Amino acid sequence: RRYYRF
Repeated sequence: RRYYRF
């Protein structure tokens, strides 16, 4: 989402 791969 708003991090790593999300």
